[PDB]
Amino acid sequence: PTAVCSDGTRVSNAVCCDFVSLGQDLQSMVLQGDCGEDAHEIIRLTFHDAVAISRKLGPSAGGGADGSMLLFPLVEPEFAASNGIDDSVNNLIPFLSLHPTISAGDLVQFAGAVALSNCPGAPRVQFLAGRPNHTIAAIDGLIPEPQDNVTSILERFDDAGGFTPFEVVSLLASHTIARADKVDPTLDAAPFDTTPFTFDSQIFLEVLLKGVGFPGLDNNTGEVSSPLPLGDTSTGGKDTGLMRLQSDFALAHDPRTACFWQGFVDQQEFMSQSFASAFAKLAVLGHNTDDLIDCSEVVPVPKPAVDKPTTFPATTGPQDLELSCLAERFPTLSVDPGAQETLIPHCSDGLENCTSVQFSGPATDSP
Ligand code: HEM
Ligand SMILES: [Ca+2]
Ligand SMILES: [Ca+2]
Ligand SMILES: [Mn+2]
Ligand SMILES: [Mn+2]
Repeated sequence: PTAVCSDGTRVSNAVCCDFVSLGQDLQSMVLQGDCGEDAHEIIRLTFHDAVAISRKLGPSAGGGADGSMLLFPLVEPEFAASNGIDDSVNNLIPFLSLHPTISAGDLVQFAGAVALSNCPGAPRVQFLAGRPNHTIAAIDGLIPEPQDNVTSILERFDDAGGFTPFEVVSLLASHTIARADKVDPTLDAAPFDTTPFTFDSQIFLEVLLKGVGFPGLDNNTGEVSSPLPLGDTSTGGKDTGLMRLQSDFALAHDPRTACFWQGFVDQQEFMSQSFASAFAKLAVLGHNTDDLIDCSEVVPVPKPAVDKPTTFPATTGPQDLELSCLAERFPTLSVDPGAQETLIPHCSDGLENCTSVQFSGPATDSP
């Protein structure tokens, strides 16, 4: 039956109420209301946790969205494909004992939903609760890597949960709030779009620009040339230049995915809704939803989409596009004024000096 939570939220099931205090603690202790580093890493973790499941190999290969990354932190986080996931894992582990009624699987997905809510333009995602509190570690080899080709990526997502090419591209809207710490051993927080604290369609536009250089080294696995490689890190600054992943480039130009990729350019609501639908499917891999309860009402209302239109970043323009989609014309968009590349801020407040919460814990990472 219905009930009302301590914060006034109307819920269809009183067991949803335990998530209210969890959300509050996730914000006060880790996320700090920001679409920042810790939020981004936690959203990345929802994917690393959930995608480790295989129809063809059967249940023993992995239980999907099951908290396996938190419950066996000495196994999957140290597989090569998850290098760097230790930060999010170690940040979430303490919540298992602080909120002992909430399973690890539920914790991972709820933390991702709360993190998304901090990002202007992000959808208010579905949240179903009730994932069991026990599992085993997944096998290695189930997480796509940025050097993988589109056939491989599409097969992996299809085998994980029957995701279509459209749903894959939709999920990759997440790269609108993403940066890389491990791809280039000389760079920290190399952003994938010019607005890494805004859940917008800049990623879709910017991957379609011609690459002209690299923000760091020119030969990292899984990395390709960037259209906006300039940063201030050569003089000690923290505003790393923009990085492009091979996989994002490949998705943007493959015949199976290129029209879906371009279709999100300057289509904020379509992008956010499409991401939401695919992400809800991702969040329940390893579960029959009949065995879960709807606690969507305790996901915070997200920060609204920004007013700013989708635009070409300074020094770029439509003449720089490499287009592959015949089915839809690329829209006419304004160009941001400026003669030199605009530094991409390291922090959501526009500065370089922000710091992030990091708890110590059992998961580790490699140089
Ligand atoms: C083909 C599939 C994917 C590939 C190859 C891929 C690859 C990557 C890589 C290489 C990084 C940088 C990690 C680092 O070096 O620090 C990254 C970051 C990230 N990924 Fe993706 N990813 C994929 C799909 C997804 C999905 C489905 C989601 C979530 C729905 C996601 C969310 C994120 C987020 C939020 C970050 C940023 C973390 C941060 O900024 O701290 N990724 N991904
Ligand atoms: Ca898992
Ligand atoms: Ca963005
Ligand atoms: Mn790290
Ligand atoms: Mn990171």
